[PDB]
Order: sequence, then structure tokens, then C-alpha cells
Amino acid sequence: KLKVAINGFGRIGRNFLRCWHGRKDSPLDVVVINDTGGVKQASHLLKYDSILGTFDADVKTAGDSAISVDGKVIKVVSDRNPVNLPWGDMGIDLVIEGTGVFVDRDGAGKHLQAGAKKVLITAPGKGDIPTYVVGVNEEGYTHADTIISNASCTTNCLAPFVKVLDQKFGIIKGTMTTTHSYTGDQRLLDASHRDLRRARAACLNIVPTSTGAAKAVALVLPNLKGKLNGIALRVPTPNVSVVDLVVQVSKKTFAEEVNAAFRESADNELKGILSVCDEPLVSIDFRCTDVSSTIDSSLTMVMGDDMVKVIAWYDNEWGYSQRVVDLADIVANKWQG
Amino acid sequence: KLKVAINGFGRIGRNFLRCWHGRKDSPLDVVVINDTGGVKQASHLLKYDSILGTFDADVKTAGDSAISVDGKVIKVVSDRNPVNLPWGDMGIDLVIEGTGVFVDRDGAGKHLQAGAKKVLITAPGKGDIPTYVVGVNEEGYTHADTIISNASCTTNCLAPFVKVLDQKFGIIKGTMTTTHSYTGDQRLLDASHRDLRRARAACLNIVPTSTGAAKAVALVLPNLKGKLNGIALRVPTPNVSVVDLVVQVSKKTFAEEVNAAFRESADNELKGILSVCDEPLVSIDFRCTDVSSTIDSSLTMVMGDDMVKVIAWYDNEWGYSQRVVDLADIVANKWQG
Amino acid sequence: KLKVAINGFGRIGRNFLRCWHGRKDSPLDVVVINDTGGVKQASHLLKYDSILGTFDADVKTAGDSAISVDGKVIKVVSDRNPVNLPWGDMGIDLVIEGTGVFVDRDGAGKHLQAGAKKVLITAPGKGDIPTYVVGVNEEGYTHADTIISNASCTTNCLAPFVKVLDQKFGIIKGTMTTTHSYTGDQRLLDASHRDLRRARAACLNIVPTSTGAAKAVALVLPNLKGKLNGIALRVPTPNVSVVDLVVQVSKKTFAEEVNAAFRESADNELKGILSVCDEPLVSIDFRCTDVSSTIDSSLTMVMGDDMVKVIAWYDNEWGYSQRVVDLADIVANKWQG
Amino acid sequence: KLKVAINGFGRIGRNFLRCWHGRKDSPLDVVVINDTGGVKQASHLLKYDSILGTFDADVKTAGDSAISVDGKVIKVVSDRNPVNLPWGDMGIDLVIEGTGVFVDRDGAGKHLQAGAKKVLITAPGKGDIPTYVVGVNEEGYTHADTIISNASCTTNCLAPFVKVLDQKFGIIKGTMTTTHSYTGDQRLLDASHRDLRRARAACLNIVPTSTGAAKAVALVLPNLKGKLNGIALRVPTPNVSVVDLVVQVSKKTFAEEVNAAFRESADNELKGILSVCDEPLVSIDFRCTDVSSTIDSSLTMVMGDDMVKVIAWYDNEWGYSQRVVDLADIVANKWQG
Ligand SMILES: NC(=O)C1=CN([C@@H]2O[C@@H](COP(=O)(O)OP(=O)(O)OC[C@@H]3O[C@H](n4cnc5c(N)ncnc54)[C@@H](OP(=O)(O)O)[C@@H]3O)[C@H](O)[C@@H]2O)C=CC1
Ligand SMILES: NC(=O)C1=CN([C@H]2O[C@@H](COP(=O)(O)OP(=O)(O)OC[C@@H]3O[C@H](n4cnc5c(N)ncnc54)[C@@H](OP(=O)(O)O)[C@@H]3O)[C@H](O)[C@@H]2O)C=CC1
Ligand SMILES: NC(=O)C1=CN([C@H]2O[C@@H](COP(=O)(O)OP(=O)(O)OC[C@@H]3O[C@H](n4cnc5c(N)ncnc54)[C@@H](OP(=O)(O)O)[C@@H]3O)[C@H](O)[C@@H]2O)C=CC1
Ligand SMILES: NC(=O)C1=CN([C@H]2O[C@@H](COP(=O)(O)OP(=O)(O)OC[C@@H]3O[C@H](n4cnc5c(N)ncnc54)[C@@H](OP(=O)(O)O)[C@@H]3O)[C@H](O)[C@@H]2O)C=CC1
Repeated sequence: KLKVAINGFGRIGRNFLRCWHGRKDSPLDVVVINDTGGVKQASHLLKYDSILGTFDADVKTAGDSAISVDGKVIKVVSDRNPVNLPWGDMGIDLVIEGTGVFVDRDGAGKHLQAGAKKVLITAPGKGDIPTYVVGVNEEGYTHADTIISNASCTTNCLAPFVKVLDQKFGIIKGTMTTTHSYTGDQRLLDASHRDLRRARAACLNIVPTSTGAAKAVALVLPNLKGKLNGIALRVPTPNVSVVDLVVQVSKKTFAEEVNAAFRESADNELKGILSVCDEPLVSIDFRCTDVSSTIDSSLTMVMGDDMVKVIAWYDNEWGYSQRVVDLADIVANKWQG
Repeated sequence: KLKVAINGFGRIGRNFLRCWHGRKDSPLDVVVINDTGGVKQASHLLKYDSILGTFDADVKTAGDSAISVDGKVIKVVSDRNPVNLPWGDMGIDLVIEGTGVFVDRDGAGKHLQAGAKKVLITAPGKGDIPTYVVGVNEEGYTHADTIISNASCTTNCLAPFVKVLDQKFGIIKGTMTTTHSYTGDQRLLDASHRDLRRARAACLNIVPTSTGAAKAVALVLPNLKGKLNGIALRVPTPNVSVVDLVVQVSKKTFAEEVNAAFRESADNELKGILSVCDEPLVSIDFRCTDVSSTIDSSLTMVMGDDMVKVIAWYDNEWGYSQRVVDLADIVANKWQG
Repeated sequence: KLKVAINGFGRIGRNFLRCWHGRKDSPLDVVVINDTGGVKQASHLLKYDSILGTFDADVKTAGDSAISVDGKVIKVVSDRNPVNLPWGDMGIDLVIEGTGVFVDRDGAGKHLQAGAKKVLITAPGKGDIPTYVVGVNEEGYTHADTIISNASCTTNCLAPFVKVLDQKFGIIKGTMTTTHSYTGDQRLLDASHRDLRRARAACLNIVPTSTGAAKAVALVLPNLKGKLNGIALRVPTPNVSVVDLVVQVSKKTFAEEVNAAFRESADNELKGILSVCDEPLVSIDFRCTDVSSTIDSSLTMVMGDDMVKVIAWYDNEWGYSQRVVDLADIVANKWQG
Repeated sequence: KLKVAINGFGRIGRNFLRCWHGRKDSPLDVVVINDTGGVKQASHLLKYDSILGTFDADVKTAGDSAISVDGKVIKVVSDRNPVNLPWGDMGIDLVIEGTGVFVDRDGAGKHLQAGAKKVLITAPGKGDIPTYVVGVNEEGYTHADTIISNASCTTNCLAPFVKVLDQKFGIIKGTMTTTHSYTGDQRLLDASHRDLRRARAACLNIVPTSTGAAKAVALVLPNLKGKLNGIALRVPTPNVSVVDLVVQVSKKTFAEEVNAAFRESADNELKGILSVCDEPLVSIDFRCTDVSSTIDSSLTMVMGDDMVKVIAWYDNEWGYSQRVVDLADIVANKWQG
């Protein structure tokens, strides 16, 4: 309904397309893809996926500049400079920025220069970019926002249950550590990053790094400003991560009561965003889960009556991509066109 | 002087022998190895190691029942039943119990049935077994102890710096999470295991599992009884782990002061046990670390002035094995003639 | 129909059940499972699988000899000694031997001693045990065989296209190497193993070992007796393997002719057993393929006009289990009764 | 004594420096490194290495544009365009091309435009570029060659023993498959790549791909022109690979005679280049071996008296780098000022 582009057909760009494809009566219309790798590459990697498996749909190249998914043709262009895009010419309403390189206003704005009406960054925005997490603060979105951010995968897993903890128990302060699957931003073998730790062979190490949620939860939950901080430990799994949150709360409590609080929200205001799992599972079991965060109930602990530790699972690729679709639906729903 | 026997030539048993081989003027004499796998196996796996690399020493079989390391002939026996071992006949003073199956008094005691004078379990002891962590409470060891425990790798990493935190700031309570390398106790592919999570493919998942390290810390640091708890996350790396500790302390502080407190101890009472690393390193850098615990200084955080988060690295196989040697050395030094 | 019992509820045992569950109008009725790990374990590991994903069926324990799959109750017993199994009492017609420890006549026979009418070993049989590979020599099966073998996963990948090569070009001699995913028989970390190479950390090494696929091929294709040999290279992937076969043929040929030969069989006598893939795919893309062998057409080479090199993919767990089901179906179809 | 510059401080670039550092009385003087990543990054990654371990040398940054190794300062520049490099200004005699992007004459020639006297590509050269393999055809090198190639890692493993096989038995034709560790050219997670197979998650798949090694082996051993071909299977190991070569020979033989032939050469003309291992080892055991190729003797087979299969290990990073140093040594030894 809404004319959508995908700038950056990588893990999130492709997960997004496949997430979108599975939705019924979607308001979005993905008409174009900017894949610097080309048509053959876009069709191949969309069909065959090391993490999601083979796409259950007819996918093929259509000519020299498009691909088709179950008959639907999707234009495919290739340009590293978004100021060279044909968004205006195509009448593109929303650009899904998934390249990871245009996360500030001047960068994402290049899409507007090219004629796109709006931009949704699949990552934290740098600068003065409205950030939103579905199930946490999306009601604050307004059609005037020309550039928005859907935050990070970790922020999407944390914020939902942090919101519950703060409302029910009141968070004085907390820390978080995410044991995170590796991502394309890491090097296969010891190379070159900025980040000397992400420069190291990712399938061989536990890699401490930069955390991507910590301040950002305060962005979507202002009451938490200056109350949280954390880090990330990248480990040798290709997908699915888990956050370990420890917080001192003002109201004394115990593990079972904390879990109960999560189940209540899970069955109500956070249905489809938060889930609570009582089974002794491991990361692989959470692949392709549509929720943003799944509490591992049996792992919840309370020390000294007010120090609560919570363990939550998240599919950083798929679960996050479903949220990108959700945020895109909101954009469409609140359109002033 | 101390005639030593290694029961269970596995990861720890082999790491132990190589750790011991590297010491100068050792008061220990490893005369025999109980390897149910045989002499060829013992010689081969001691020489070639997927984690430590090839042993820089002349290793070979010596007849049917021995092996030699740089000329030093060692005996090799094979019996799954410790009562039937020739410890008395051989005059064995101390047995390094590294099978992982004789961790209680009745089990480890079988070595005493057999004639050994003392047993040192390379793991937490079950029941009433004296537990010691070098650099924390080893001064409490007495020659009267027939059976002793060197705790777990995680306890050895945690205790040292927990001791420092408690002394300098006073720990009210806290929680810990160890992102741990897999170990032989896990299954390569989904297979039977009493622990339904450890039963799952170890190189494919992030596996949550219980840990006693929290309560064990209280064993060697009584002041901490009932103040800690935690869990473990087994991840797809073959060696080297990291502990994430969050504690509320009584004295307000900040990250750099906390890191300073650790360096002070590291340059003094905990020299050779605790180190503080200021480099942006990853898990493979810490292989073959003779200390028990290395603080990653740049990851230390303090929230709300009294919630301290510390990240510490540890080579669970080698570092721990150097501690086993250390404890053995203490046994030999306190032996009563 | 045909009261089937699964002995050994491991990778194959569970893949088998799931493969069977997916069949329509199956002549087989799986009524019992001997799982030494217990009911809870059986239900859990059948539901959650690190390789196949979460089973899309209602699986739960059935109060505690039993489990239920979509309402179908399956009895669960636990005994490491087959002679003590209630096969006779239950009227069990065919036992799927998937423990990997009862592969000879005396061992597998234990199931007959226990009352089972027939045994199907999910592996090469030791000694005089009729071996069959569907699509190659299954027409030779007779109800008189009390104990049969479905060969190995590599033999099931190799035989089908070797049969084609021998008929179409005539194999003078050849060699084979299978770059095989690791299996439960390997060790997670360096540990005891009769085979000093499989004793080594499986996810950290390229491990050369044995196979019997070569001589086993001769079993189902007599014309090939003494004409082939080979080895295996176990690598760090959890599932899916690939065979590299090099043979000198009597009739000069070229790569595309060879590929054509495979497509002819694939569309005819070997439909559902052999496939030919023209896509530039990788191992993960072949997960859950029902065929026994998939030729990677673009990799086919011919040197000196008569030295043919063929690369074929196979899902060693799933593809092989579909063959077990197939052979079981034949057993049922030829039952006297 | 030869002024050497390293272009592209990656896996090979760094392995090269470390190999060079370990040589005694080297005729090479590495005075500069072109690392687009910067000084801090060059120092760090040279010191800490996921595959080689921590560099046993004092490594630090020296100012804003150099690094020091045990006191020796090495200049560090940063430019992606070789024409702009200060080779002429610095008087650079030989440039080690390890970027992987300047492999043809026009590309590597950019270094000559920049003032360098000679270029050594650490990879197969494209077009008319003299290719050499130490121990095979290096005696053919002449100072007139402004741009030379040290071939590929697999070519360096294969050529040496292929040379023996051809001389001793006469190779009519053959095929080869290399089960190769992943390299930086692959993607960590499904991502864009001209090669649709190399685009797939490298630590999750058996990856089928190129090797010009077969035709390259022809380049250094003319007698083998048009007689060999092959492919590569990239697998989930970070370093160390193995080649499987099958060849029909004109002189009937047997496995032990073939192994003998390799030991003869290994103790004589190919000492330091080829080795023969009789131990049942796995890939990890061959890390950091200086030789180019190590035959795994117990794996050698001969079918039909003339079809020879040989398995050889090689450390693709380190062993190859040792050859780069050897070839650089030749350049210095044959310099004509
Ligand atoms: N790895 C192995 O086993 C072997 C590999 N190959 C060897 O040599 C290769 C190099 O691969 P390897 O050492 O593995 O890999 P790497 O990616 O780690 O090596 C060198 C690399 O050069 C880069 N570089 C790229 N473009 C430029 C440029 N324009 N100017 C300056 N520096 C540049 C790097 O930059 P950036 O940081 O942007 O990537 C990086 O450190 C060839 O491509 C070839 O195959 C051959 C033999 C053995
Ligand atoms: N991966 C996850 O779990 C999640 C990641 N983040 C993701 O959104 C990101 C994208 O990461 P992800 O999808 O993982 O990764 P990828 O590398 O796989 O995703 C997108 C990529 O964009 C590239 N690209 C780069 N520059 C341009 C350009 N100038 N014009 C057009 N296309 C371009 C690609 O090109 P090239 O081929 O040259 O690399 C590639 O397919 C942000 O960087 C962020 O973190 C957020 C949430 C979840
Ligand atoms: N791995 C680490 O990082 C550390 C582990 N723990 C280590 O100590 C353990 C040993 O683990 P680890 O060395 O890793 O493991 P491994 O399995 O490699 O070590 C010892 C093992 O003893 C076996 N063994 C078992 N039962 C007997 C028996 N009845 N008689 C004789 N030998 C026997 C072996 O036999 P079999 O061949 O049949 O398996 C094998 O070599 C405890 O169980 C504990 O946790 C503690 C600290 C550090
Ligand atoms: N995996 C593959 O790709 C294929 C494997 N093979 C296999 O069939 C095999 C089975 O291996 P796989 O399914 O991989 O592996 P697993 O280890 O997972 O399968 C079966 C296993 O049986 C065990 N078991 C062992 N001894 C007994 C006993 N005495 N009584 C009852 N149950 C027992 C188990 O017990 P415990 O819990 O103590 O280990 C476990 O679930 C053969 O050994 C063979 O190779 C053949 C074709 C394909």
C-alpha cells in the first residue's frame, strides 16, 4: 500500500523480506532492492540460507535487473551512493536502511535527497534520530519523523521486560551482559576492525565488545536514564543470543513472582513481543521465534530480596526483522499521504 | 619426593602433567598414571593436543606398561576400579583424582583402600571434603586431610577477586554468570545426559547449565555464605571461559577505583593468581594463562555507585591445572615425616 | 500394521521416528522405544532437535513408561541388555537396531532371543549379515533373513551412482574420500577412543579415519568386488556429508555425458534415491533432503577421458533414515503373514 | 640486507613477518608495511593472533606512523591505491603483495609505478606472470622478472610430491580435492560474493569452490600440462588443509613403495619442503609446520596397481608464508644491482 525499498540486502534485509512475505494482508509493498552484489546474488542468497534454510517459495532472477518471489517481481538496483538512488523516480515511500553504514542523519538523509519520503534504520541511529521499540514506546511515533530507528536486536529483547520490571518493581539500577551470536561485523579470521576485539576470529573466540542496548533502553524508557549499562560477549554461534540482566529493584520480591509478572504481560500488553518459556531449552530451539524476547523462567533468580537476575533469549536476525516489519506497518498505518 | 599418581588421564590429567613438567625444582614426582585407554593412547594424547599443541618434549611408549617424557619413565596402569590400584604396593603418597567420577568420600576413599596416603580431587568435592583455592584459603590446609578438593575452574577464577571486592568494599550480595567453553561432559550431538540441556549438541548451542561456583565461593570465603548464586552458559569454544560477576557492595565506588584495587592485589598478595589486563583482547589470547583469573579492566562497570560488574577471564584447563600443581606442592610442603 | 520397536533412541532412532511420522499410509506401526535415558528425555529430545529444529507435532510424556506424538502413545522401556527386552511379550515384528553396539549376529540376535521376529541394523553388519541399499539391491531381500543391514550413510550415497557409472561406463577401479560431518562416535574434546584420530576434538580438526563404504559397495554391487577403496575425513559440521569418488572407466567419456547419465537414472529407476543439482550450493542447503545422494553436476570432472571424478551430497542423518524407513516398508511388504 | 615492503598486513602478511622474524641471518630487511587499518591495529593484530597465539616479542606502536618489534622500527603507511605509495622515495627493492587484489600485471605493476623495483605476489598471478614453487622450479627465476608469483597454498602442497610421483612413476592423469580451512575470502554469515558458494556461512558449511591448483601445478611442472584438474571443499576449521590427489601412473606400484619414494625425496632434494608422517594425527597437529607438504603415509592407497591416492597436510597460512620468505630470499640472492 506503502511503497517500500530495501537498501542493503544482507542478513536483516533478507530476513525482513522473508518475514514480510509470511505476513497476511500486509500494508507494505516491497518494490525494490538495492543490492550491490547484483541480481543473481540477490536471488540466490534469498532462496538458500545457512540459518533459515531453503525459502519455501519460487525465487528466480527476472531479467537483468529484478527478481521474482512467487511471481511478484522486485526491482533490483545497485549503487553504494544513496544519493544516486532512483527513489524519487520510483515514488518510494519508505526505505529500510539495512546496510549498517548510513545510521546518522546526513547518511540516512541521502535517501531523502534521492527522493524517498521516509527512512527506517534497522539499527540504533546516531545523533538526533527518533528511536522506537515495538511494545515499548511505538505510540510516540509521528508521521513527521523523516528518519527513524528500530534500535538494536539486544535493545528489543531487553526493553520489553525491563519495562515490566520497572513498572512492577521499580528499577534502581542495573547491568546487562549479552552472550551474542557472531555477526557479519566480525572477522572470520584475525583482520581489520576499528574494534581490536571484533578483529579476532569470531568462530574461535569469546569476544567482549560494545553494547548496543545499554543507553538505548533509556531512549525508549526515559525513566531508566542513567540507570543501566552493559557489555556484550560475542560467541561462536551463527544466530540467536541471550541477555543476562541484573537489576536492584525498590520492591522486595522473589523469582516466581518476577516470572509471574512476565507471564501476565506476555498474555496481555506484550503478547507477541514477550514470551516466557518453562522448558529446559538451548539457543537452537529459539530460532525463528517471532517474539522479541523469551524469558527462560527456570533461570530467574533473586538475591537478597531485591537483586533480580533475568535470562532472555532472542533470535537477533528473525525476531528483530519481525519488529522491523511491525514498525514499517506502523509507518504505513500513520501515513499522512 | 612426593610420589604422585594421576588417576584419569583426561584434559586435566594431561594438562597437569604438562604443567608439572614445566616447573623447576618440583617437590613432586609423578611416577604412575592410571589410563584406562592404555599406553599407546596415553603417549599419543600427551604428545599431540588440539588445544595445547604438540608437546615440546620427547614422548614415547616404553614397553607395554610405561611411557617416557624426555627420558623420565612413568608407569601406566589401567583399572576403572580404584580399590584395585597398586598405590600401596608402589608407595604412592598423593593421587590426583581427575576422572570426574570419584568426587565423594566413598569414591575418592577407594584410593586410600588401595594404599594411597592422600587424594586431591581436581573438582568440587561432594559432602564433607575440605576445599581449597590457592590464593584464597590454602593456609587452612593441614596434613590431616586425607581427601581434599581444588574446587572448580570457575570457583578458582571467581574467589580471588571476590576476596578482594569483599575486603575493600564489602559484598552485600551478588550474582554470577559464566560464559564457559564446552567440556567433555557435554555431548557432541544430541544424546543422553541427566542434564537435558547438556545433552544438546555443544558446538551448535548456547547451553545454560547449573554451577556450584557461587556456593563454592562461600566454602573458601565464609563471609560470603548465602550472598551469591549464579549460572553457566556453555558456548562453542573448546577452552577458556569468562565470569561475569555483579555485586552490590556496601562502600560506594566507581569502575577505575575497583580496577585499581585489583591491580594492588595482583602486584602483591595475589601475584601469580590474579592479573589485570588493559588490552582489548578476546578469549583465544588468554590460552595458556598461568594465573587463575584475569580482570578485563575496560569492561568493569559500576551502576548506582554500589552495583559493581566485573568480567574475568580464565583458562579453565591450564590455569586450573597450574592451581592443581600448586595445591599438590602445598601438600608436599606440609607433609609430616 | 507391523509392530515396530526402535532400539536406541539416538540421532538415527529419532530421525527415523520423525521420517516415519512424515509418511502417508505407512505399513509400519512404531509401538515401543527402548531409550535407556528415560521417558522425559525421549520426549524432550524428540521435540527439540539442534539439527532438525523443533518437531511440528504435539509431543509429551504419557505418564511414565510412555510418550505421545499427536495423541499416538508409544511405550518406552529401558534396558541395555536386549535379551531382557519384552519383544516376545509385546509381539514385536521388527526391531530397528540403532544403538550401534549390536551389529553382529550374536549381538543383534539378542533381540530374537527376546522374542522379536526380525532385526534391521541401521549400520553395516559385522559378519554374515545380508546388507541392502534401496535403489541398488533391495530386490534381493527375502523374508527368511532374520537379521539385515541397511549399510552406512556413505554406502547409501555412493552405491546408487556407482551402480550407474558401472552400467554406463564400466568401472575398472577407483578410490573415494568422504568429507563427513562429525558424529556421536567422535569425542567433543581429546578423550579416549580406540581410534586415535577420532579421539581428537571433533569441532577443531579435520579427522582422517576409516570407512567401509568401499568394500560395502561391493556387497550390494558384486561386480565391484576388490575394485574400490577409500577413507573419510571427518570435519567440523554437524550434519550433511559429501563423497568424492574417482574411478577409471572402460568407456571414454566427458563430464557432461556423465552428468546426463545421472539425470537419466534420477528421473527413472533411481527416482527418489538419486538427484542431480545444478545450483552452486553448499552443505547446509542439503539438509533434510529425502534422497540418498545428490550429484553436484558442476563439480563433475573427467581427466584423460577415462578418469571420472564425482562429487555427491548426502544428509547422513535424515537421508539415511528415510532409507531405513524404506527398507522397513519392504520388510512389511514381503512379510509371510 | 634487501629493503622489503609488505602490502596488505593480513593473515599472510602477518604470518610472513612472523616467519621472517624467526629466521637467522636473513638477507631481508622489512622496513615498511602498508596497513590500511592503521598503526594501532597493525601492532595489535601482529601481537595477538587467534591461530598462532601471542607473538613472543616486544610489539608496540612507535608514534603515529610505525611499529616496533623487539626494538626494530617498521614504518606503517596507509593507502589503498599502490601508485601513491612511497616505494621509490623509500628505495623499496621488493614488495610482498598480500592484499589479494593486485594479482595481475596492471595491478601489481602499480607498485613499480610507485617506485618499487620488484613485486612478489603471495598468490597465483593472473596473466603472464612467472610462477614459482620452492623445491619445484625456483631455479628458473631470473632477476629480470619484475613481477613474480609464489602460487597458492594448495599448489605449494601438491607440486612437491606430484614432482616425485611424475619422476618415479609417470603421471598419465589425475584429479585432486582439497578439504581446505576457511579463509577471509569467505563470508562469516550468508552475504554477497561473486562465488555463490563462498557467499555462504563458512563455519556452518562444507563449501564447494575453486582451485586453479591443478592447472597451476601444471605451470611449475610443464610435463603435467593438461593432466590434472580438481576442486576445493572449504570446511569449518580456521587453518590447516589437506589435499587428496588421485593419479593413474604408467609404472605399476604399491602404497609402501610410493611412501618410500616420498621419504627418499624428503631426506634429500626436498628436505625442508616435503615431510612424511607415520603418526595417526589430525589437522591441528600440523599447525606451524615449516614444510609445504606432509604426506600422511598410512593413508596412501593404490588401487589396480596404477591408481595412486595420496593424502597430504599443509598449514596454508604458516607453511605458505615460510615459502614466501624462501622465495624472497632467492630474490635477494639473485639480485643484480
Ligand atoms: N590465507 C591463506 O592460507 C593463504 C592465502 N592466499 C594468499 O594471499 C592473499 C592474501 O590473503 P590473506 O593474507 O589470507 O588475507 P587477508 O584479508 O587477511 O590479507 C591481506 C589483507 O589486505 C587488505 N588490503 C586490501 N586491499 C588493499 C589495498 N587496496 N591497499 C592496501 N591493503 C589492502 C586488507 O585490507 P581490508 O582490511 O579492507 O580487507 C587485509 O589485512 C591472496 O588474496 C592469496 O590467496 C595464498 C596463500 C595462503
Ligand atoms: N544481524 C543481526 O542479528 C542484526 C543486526 N543489526 C542490523 O542492521 C545492520 C545491518 O547488518 P546485517 O543485516 O547483519 O548485515 P549484512 O552485511 O549482511 O547486511 C546488509 C549488507 O549491506 C551491504 N551494503 C553496504 N554498504 C552499502 C551501500 N553503500 N549501498 C547499498 N548496500 C550496502 C551489503 O554489502 P557488502 O556486500 O559490501 O557488505 C550487505 O548485504 C546494521 O549495521 C545493524 O546492526 C540489527 C539488528 C539485528
Ligand atoms: N575440563 C576443565 O576445564 C576442568 C574440569 N573440571 C575437572 O576434573 C574433572 C575431570 O574432567 P576433564 O579432565 O575435563 O575430563 P576428561 O574426560 O577428559 O578427564 C579424565 C577422564 O577419566 C576417565 N575415567 C573415568 N572413569 C574412570 C574410572 N572409573 N577409572 C579410571 N579413569 C576413569 C577417562 O575415561 P573415559 O575414557 O571412559 O571417559 C578420561 O581420560 C572432573 O570431573 C572436574 O570437573 C575441573 C576443572 C577444570
Ligand atoms: N549418525 C549418522 O549419520 C548415521 C549413523 N550410522 C548409524 O547407526 C548407529 C547408531 O548411531 P547414531 O544414531 O548416530 O547415534 P547415537 O549415539 O545418538 O544413537 C543411538 C544411541 O543408543 C545408545 N545405546 C547404546 N548402547 C545401548 C544398549 N546396550 N541398549 C540400548 N540403547 C543403547 C544410546 O545410549 P548411550 O546414551 O549410552 O550413548 C543413544 O540414544 C550405528 O552405530 C551407525 O553408524 C549409520 C547411518 C547414518
